[PDB]
Amino acid sequence: FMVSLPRMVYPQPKVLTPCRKDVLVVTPWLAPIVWEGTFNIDILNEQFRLQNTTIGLTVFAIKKYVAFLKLFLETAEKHFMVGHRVHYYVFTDQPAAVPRVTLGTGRQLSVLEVERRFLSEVDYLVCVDVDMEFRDHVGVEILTPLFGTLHPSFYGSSREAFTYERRPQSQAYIPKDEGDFYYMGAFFGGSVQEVQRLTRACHQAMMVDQANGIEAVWHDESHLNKYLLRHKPTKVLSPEYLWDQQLLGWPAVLRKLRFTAVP
Ligand SMILES: O=c1ccn([C@@H]2O[C@H](COP(=O)(O)OP(=O)(O)O)[C@@H](O)[C@H]2O)c(=O)[nH]1
Ligand SMILES: CO[C@@H]1O[C@H](CO)[C@@H](O[C@@H]2O[C@H](CO)[C@H](O)[C@H](O)[C@H]2O)[C@H](O)[C@H]1O
Ligand SMILES: [Cl-]
Ligand SMILES: [Hg+2]
Ligand SMILES: [Hg+2]
Ligand SMILES: [Hg+2]
Ligand SMILES: [Hg+2]
Ligand SMILES: [Hg+2]
Ligand SMILES: [Mn+2]
Repeated sequence: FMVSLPRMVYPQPKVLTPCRKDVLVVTPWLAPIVWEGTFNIDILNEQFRLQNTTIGLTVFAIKKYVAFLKLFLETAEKHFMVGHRVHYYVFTDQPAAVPRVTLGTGRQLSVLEVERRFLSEVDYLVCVDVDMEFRDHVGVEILTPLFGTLHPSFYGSSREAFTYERRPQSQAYIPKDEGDFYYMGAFFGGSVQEVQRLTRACHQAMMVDQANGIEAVWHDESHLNKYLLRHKPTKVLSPEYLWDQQLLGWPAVLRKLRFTAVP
């Protein structure tokens, strides 16, 4: 049961005026491709707040990667799901090394030293790399049952150029005539149920490869791509959500650089 939205005043959408004329904003299976200009964040914030949505953000920080936590968490506080309930889950081998970052109200952080817990604590799970920083808004526009993010190095490439696992002996195998996009393993998510299904499928597939004495060319990312090929994501995030300005600059097609690699 979803409550009704309140009266809102905003620009009327124009049926005969395309959102963006420079990029694809919807996939062939009718999943929105999230680019700046395609969404009214006020409407989306209302929809998700009315459901008291809680987003879990998971990050792994092992060995020297614990050094990336301060900037990651501090910038997430400024740009990630602001206004909504957020639960950070930091998986680390050095609990005492996690920085003391000040959090806004309605936001919490749990340290797990290295789950049915996720199902009862959050509505959506967002899984990202820790050696990153938020530079702009990353909000509820990304929430959906299952989403993948376009790899910044292949968004304009042909499927034949995609670095999928090409060996038939691997469970992550994808032939040259298949593939929608090349998703980067550094940023994916969805409902807890869908994320756990994906993680479970990949874990089992990797065990099979290991038993067959083979390791996918790009490990977890290769399996993620195989999964998303066979289970189409309900939303795809544009490269605005996974960029590297030092290596790729700032092209016009990107109106905002939201989540980037740390040099
Ligand atoms: O020694 C390591 C190596 C990797 N990671 C985690 O694994 C992620 C992905 O691997 P990495 O970032 O090192 O390579 P990349 O994703 O940039 O190709 C890192 O962001 C961390 O979240 C970690 O915690 N400790
Ligand atoms: C310009 O060539 C591209 O350079 C990128 C940055 O080194 C490479 O990024 C890697 O891409 C891999 C998959 O092909 C993995 O995603 C890996 O984690 C990335 O660092 C890119 O491969 C290469 O084509
Ligand atoms: Cl992750
Ligand atoms: Hg638009
Ligand atoms: Hg996760
Ligand atoms: Hg994760
Ligand atoms: Hg998989
Ligand atoms: Hg995966
Ligand atoms: Mn990384």
